Amino acid sequence: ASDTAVSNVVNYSTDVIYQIVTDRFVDGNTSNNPTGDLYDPTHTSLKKYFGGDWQGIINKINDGYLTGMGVTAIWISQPVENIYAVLPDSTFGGSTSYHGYWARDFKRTNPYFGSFTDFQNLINTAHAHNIKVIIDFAPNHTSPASETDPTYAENGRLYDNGTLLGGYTNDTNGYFHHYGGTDFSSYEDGIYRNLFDLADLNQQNSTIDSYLKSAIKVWLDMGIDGIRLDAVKHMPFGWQKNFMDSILSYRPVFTFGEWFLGTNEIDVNNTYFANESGMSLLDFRFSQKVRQVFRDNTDTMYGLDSMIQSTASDYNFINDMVTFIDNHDMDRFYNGGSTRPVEQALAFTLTSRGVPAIYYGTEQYMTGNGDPYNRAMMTSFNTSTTAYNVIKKLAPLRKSNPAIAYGTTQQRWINNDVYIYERKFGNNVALVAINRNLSTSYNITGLYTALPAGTYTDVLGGLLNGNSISVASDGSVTPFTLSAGEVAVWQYVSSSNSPLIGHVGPTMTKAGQTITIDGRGFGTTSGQVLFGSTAGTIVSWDDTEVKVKVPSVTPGKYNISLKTSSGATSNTYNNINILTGNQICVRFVVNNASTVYGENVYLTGNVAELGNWDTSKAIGPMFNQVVYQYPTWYYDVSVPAGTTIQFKFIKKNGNTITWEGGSNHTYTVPSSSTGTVIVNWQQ
Ligand SMILES: OC[C@H]1O[C@H](O[C@H]2[C@H](O)[C@@H](O)[C@@H](O[C@H]3[C@H](O)[C@@H](O)[C@@H](O)O[C@@H]3CO)O[C@@H]2CO)[C@H](O)[C@@H](O)[C@@H]1O
Ligand SMILES: [Ca+2]
Ligand SMILES: [Ca+2]
Repeated sequence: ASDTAVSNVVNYSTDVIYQIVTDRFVDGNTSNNPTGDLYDPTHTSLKKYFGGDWQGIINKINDGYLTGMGVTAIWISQPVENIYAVLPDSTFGGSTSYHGYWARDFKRTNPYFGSFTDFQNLINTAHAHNIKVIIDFAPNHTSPASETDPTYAENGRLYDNGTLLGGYTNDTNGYFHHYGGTDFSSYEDGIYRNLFDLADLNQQNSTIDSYLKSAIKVWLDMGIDGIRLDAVKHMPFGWQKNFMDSILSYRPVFTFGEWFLGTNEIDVNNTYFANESGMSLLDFRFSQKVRQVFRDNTDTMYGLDSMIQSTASDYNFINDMVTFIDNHDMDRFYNGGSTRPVEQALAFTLTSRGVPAIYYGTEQYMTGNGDPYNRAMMTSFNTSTTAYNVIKKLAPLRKSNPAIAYGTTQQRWINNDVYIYERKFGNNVALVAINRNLSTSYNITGLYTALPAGTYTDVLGGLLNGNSISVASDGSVTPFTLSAGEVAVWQYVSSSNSPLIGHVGPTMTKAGQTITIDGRGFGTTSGQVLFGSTAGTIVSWDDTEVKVKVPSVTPGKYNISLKTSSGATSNTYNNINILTGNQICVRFVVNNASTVYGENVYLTGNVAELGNWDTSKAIGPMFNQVVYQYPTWYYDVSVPAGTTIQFKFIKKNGNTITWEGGSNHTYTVPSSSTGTVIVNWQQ
């Protein structure tokens, strides 16, 4: 099998995701439509059900709309059962669960979308057409509730395959967080507090932890090829890391979370998450910058490049970052005026690092500022749009040009309006020229490239006013004019490659598991995969793909390297996280840990999951507000189940490290349910 295989659910670098808002796409079956207040046949009441269903998607697949576009994957709304109540709205006079973000039963389907049967047809049909199916998943909450008024909505009631677990009011079981609502003041504030009025789930609760894990297996069993975790910014890192392990242990599938970042916003917690959570993230830094440059004009091409560079240093796995120019939460990219800007944003995105995602209707020039104006019904299905063709032409490149899929990014020419970058993966190359100026042409001189000597034509076929170029023996390019709004794409696909690792998934494993190595020039005869210096067991060997079983090495981060049967050594793919064992979520609590100003408390310990006594990699700074109040600190950490750990807390400020006194604390991590440890600061 090849990395481009639809069966390659662990890699998305060569794919193109098409984000669909189920209800607003296509009503393939009217018989399943809602009745009364819920439904709106007219499609004018933006907060009501329109009738979009899985059958409608199936139709768009079978009819060639999506396929003809070059889309290799689809990301649909949460398939789980939603509340049935019609919330009050002043503007739209009615607010429903049309979006599927108000869960009611994570073990059942949304009757309006279809049945498990209709879901299967979707999965199957999609697969038969070589399209991967991604689903939205929001384990952070249920629905909008009011502790005071159990008469509001459905009180955020949670069901387990029909049987009620509990509501928001009278939550004797402690399934929810009754800490009020978040104001985004702090990281901890937005975790243990309500996201708006949504009933916050207490994943620390054994029942909830188990429920959520089993709930996901239901869908994994349905044949899904990916998951989009909702509000990963509103749940504890520890629990999420532990949740990921359960998924990857059951059946690995590409997973990416939603960590909202504003304009010019950079969050260290966000970076750490993407680097340790065991899941990928939506590239908000990318998305927000692209809009600044191509849409709102609040930054230059210089800002775009710096984003490309800073991004590449922060993220350990940039090839996994899910890019995009807009979404159901943002104002539609197209905001009137010229359509050139969108196309340039699409082309840039399609040829840039990571995994591109396209919001439904982008190719239709759909407009709409703010929710729910940005969630209008599918306008038209015209395949003539310049935007529709852009995707059609560029999408496939991700499969044909490994440089576009896993290659690096390097600037070759840049001014305030012009950006000429180059994607390189060995000998394979891709050169893209963009001129944001819709009225100014530029004379390009002094340009150099890795493109072999010769004459290159535009892959876009002049679609965006692009043309051909000539590269000299010294990689120099003949001076040319970059007309206004021009977009050109030149490439060179090598005929022969050396061992080159482009991708590795998953990035979070355990000894005995199987990882998939994607790249080029591995050979047809089995070679050797090494986790540092320790060789693994080959499960399958191909020129572009290698499946290997993780060796029983010391749990920790490892660097992957390949070795063809001919002795040729590949490049290394670093920071593969090898855990100690099955993860479990344990809450650490330490009392009487008073500190000075600017001093925080951290957790260090016996295992890799605990940093292995490395104070620089200590867990924290620990929390001290919501659940527990200072001087008592706490934190949700993922640890190896059934393991006896030795730990100790420390205080860190910036230039000082105060360890806890006495002997190390000892604890045996549970095997099933979640756990909690409470200790007192040793002097
Ligand atoms: O040869 C010395 C010089 O070479 C390298 O410079 C290259 C730039 O890195 C590259 O950006 C490009 O420069 C263009 C600028 O992007 C643009 O602002 C405008 O000024 O046109 C320039 C083209 O001349 O090309 C040059 C090479 O031609 C290298 O990076 C430098 O450190 C070094 O000084
Ligand atoms: Ca319908
Ligand atoms: Ca939460």
